[PDB]
Amino acid sequence: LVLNDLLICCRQLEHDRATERKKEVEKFKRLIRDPETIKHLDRDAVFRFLQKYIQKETECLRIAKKKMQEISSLVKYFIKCANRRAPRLKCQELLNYIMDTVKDSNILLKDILSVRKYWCEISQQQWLELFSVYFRLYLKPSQDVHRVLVARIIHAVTKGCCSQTDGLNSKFLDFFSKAIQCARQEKSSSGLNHILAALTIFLKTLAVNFRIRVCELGDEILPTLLYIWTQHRLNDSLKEVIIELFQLQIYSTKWRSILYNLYDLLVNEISHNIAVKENLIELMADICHQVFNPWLQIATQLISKLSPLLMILSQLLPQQRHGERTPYVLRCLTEVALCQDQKSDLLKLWNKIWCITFRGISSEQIQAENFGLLGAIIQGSLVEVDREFWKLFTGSACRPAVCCLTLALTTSVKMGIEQNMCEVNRSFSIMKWLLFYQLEGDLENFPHLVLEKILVSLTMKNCKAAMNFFQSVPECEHHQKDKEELSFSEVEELFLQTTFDKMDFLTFSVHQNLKESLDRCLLGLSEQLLNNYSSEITNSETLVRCSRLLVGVLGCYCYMGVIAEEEAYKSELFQKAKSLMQCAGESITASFIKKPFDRGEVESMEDDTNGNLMEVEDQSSMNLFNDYSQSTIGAINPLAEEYLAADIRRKLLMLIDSHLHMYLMLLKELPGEEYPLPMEDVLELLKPLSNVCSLYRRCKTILNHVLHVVKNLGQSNMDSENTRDAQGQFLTVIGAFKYIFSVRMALVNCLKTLLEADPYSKWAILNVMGKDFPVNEVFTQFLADNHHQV
Repeated sequence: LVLNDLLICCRQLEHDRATERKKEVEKFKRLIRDPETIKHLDRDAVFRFLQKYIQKETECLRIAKKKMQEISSLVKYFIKCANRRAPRLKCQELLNYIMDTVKDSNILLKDILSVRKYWCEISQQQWLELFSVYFRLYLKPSQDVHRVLVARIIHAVTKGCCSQTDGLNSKFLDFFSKAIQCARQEKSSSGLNHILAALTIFLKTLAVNFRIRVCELGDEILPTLLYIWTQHRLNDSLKEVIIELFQLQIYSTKWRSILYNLYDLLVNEISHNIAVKENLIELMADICHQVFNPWLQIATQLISKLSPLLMILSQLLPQQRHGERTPYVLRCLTEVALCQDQKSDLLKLWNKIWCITFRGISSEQIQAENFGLLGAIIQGSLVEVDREFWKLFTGSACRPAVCCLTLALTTSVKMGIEQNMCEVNRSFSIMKWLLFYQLEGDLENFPHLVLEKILVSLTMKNCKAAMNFFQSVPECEHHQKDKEELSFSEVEELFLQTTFDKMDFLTFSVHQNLKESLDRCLLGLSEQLLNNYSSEITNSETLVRCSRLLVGVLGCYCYMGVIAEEEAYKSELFQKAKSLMQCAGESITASFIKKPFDRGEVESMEDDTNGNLMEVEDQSSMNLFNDYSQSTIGAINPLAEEYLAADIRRKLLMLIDSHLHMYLMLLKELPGEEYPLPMEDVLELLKPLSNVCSLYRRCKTILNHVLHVVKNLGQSNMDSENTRDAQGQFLTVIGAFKYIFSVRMALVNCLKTLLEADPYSKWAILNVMGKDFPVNEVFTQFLADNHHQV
């Protein structure tokens, strides 16, 4: 029984250090079926599970003592231990894997499973986390394992994943990485750890980060052979240095302009054609990181010279157009020169927009270029791109009227539907394009239309010229495809509600206007059973159809609240059960870092299906929004994840978005799951998402508050281990009322404490709330709080 493995444990006793060469497999023989090794080692046979590993670690001591294959059996049997591993099997997976660490310098038998098995501890702890430093020091040294070299990130992930762990500026790794900054192996993976490096400015000086940018580029920027790990610092440089230099601008340059020159050099390191035209944004950013922390002429040459500079440079047009805006007129020449001159058409989009976007940039010549040279495009006035982008890119500069015809020619999103709003931006209240719009109604559906039927009334001036016409045309479009299969299924036709909310509300829209929209309601009732009954593949056309369902009341405005009113309230319960059927039915439906994250993602990585049911969960959240037609039928459904898991934890997550007494049960439902979360992952973020719904929920609430008071211990009784979501709690401490007791209607000293220790002073935020509408003693307390602040 339990001693059934004791023979394999005797075979493990005969798998012991010298005799492992024989009975390790014999120990593994009953461990092949894993009686009391995986399975009943869940019990005291965990010792045998430990023996399946620890004694397996003890197996290779004199077996592998030359006999590297005997340690491969240890590599195999400990794997086999963790392969079987119905029991915990983390015990030697800590120590022996720690005994397998950079301290074991590569026998490669230990290193394989070290980064391989990390995931749950890479999820849990690195704890130690300084071996990766030595391992990065070893990765800097002759021992190179990329997974291990990237493990310094995964250990930093293990340092970040369940455990949040940091410190020494990761210098033990950073110096190890500074040892890798010049020459080392497994570099890009060793540079995969640069995230922990990238984090270092935090709780620290980004000014210390600001000037430190100069360091590795000599063997990195100059010795450019590996670009893979290098870009990591570039943004940190761009940010913790160059945005810290943009903050120094707010407040290296030396570490900068030289590297910026080294980048201005690397600007040339970009070959161009369009294939070499890609990443110049980073340069365009670096340009925005050089200009605005006035070089435009070199680019005014570099974009005047032509893919090799220009596919780099004409694709970088946002550089000063975005990182700055309304810039100097030195390109008002390029506003001609390049207007003569792909990336240019991109720049043409980028600049013509930037031209519309520039306000205060000095010329009428750029404006003449805008008038003429864009007018030349406004003359050319045909592209899939420019006529979509670059034309509207200057199309917004106006809102030209030569398009009063092109308005009628706008029948057949970005090219088709985009300027219609800009046209609706050309008119507050020719005029016959309603048919062209009805022809657009025979054309577009397109996906762009979310505001369009709302925007329809903008130029309509409530004229009602097409009022039945394009509307029946939509009813005819509702006929245009009339089947169970209907494309642009009425979410795309739901603009009827919008135009109704436009016509009836923004100029009724729900119940009265439903007459035509009934076909749309039907066209929205069309595919409803098709997948839900099918429970078949490719049901996310409905998930795709949840986007007009993702167009809600959104509060209210002229059609804005009215649109879903004109739609969702207009048609609500009919497919609800069909979706509820789809709901409860589909209710069923660097690397060690990643699985650790996937372990942190255990809900997040869990269900890749029921996306439509997730969209139904969205639609249920939209049904939760519909609460603003059997709502409680949704609330009925809500027990589904509450019944549970992982995919259900994936599902139950949506609840954080989605009675308070009932919520108290959901709060209860969560609380079990809350505990079921070892919860050293960040889902307390999702908890804040719930906290809003909890607030939205927040008698039974007292219990729910008591239920909430549970989490009020959660890292507060931890009083540690998080330093992450605590804000949302103090945020959630707005208006509220051990770790759940003193803070109740107080939260303060914790927050006060939280201020200093955060990302340092990350917690400063909430103080508004304390004052938010404070009282005299509260002011006194807030004043008194300044002591805790002090």
